[PDB]
Formats: sequence, structure tokens, C-alpha cells
Amino acid sequence: SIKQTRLQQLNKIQTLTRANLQAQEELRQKELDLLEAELQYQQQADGQ
Repeated sequence: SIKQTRLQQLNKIQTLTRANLQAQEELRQKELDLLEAELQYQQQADGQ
């Protein structure tokens, strides 16, 4: 039962740690780039 237990949680927590990094990657990458991109793109008004 202890083995069942540790097996069971490694199987979730590891699955999810990994799944979550990937889900999070989408969520976090957009966090920095949407706004930086708007700053840099709107800045073209000066470049013009």
C-alpha cells in the first residue's frame, strides 16, 4: 500500500508537473510578448 501510494502520487504529480509546464508555457510566454510587441510595434510611428 505504501508502494501503491508512492507510485500513485509520483504518477500524478510528475505527470502534472510536466503537463503543467507545457500548459504554463503557453500562458506565460504570451505574458511578456504581447505587451512588449505592442510597445515595439507602436513605436514604428516614431520610426516613420
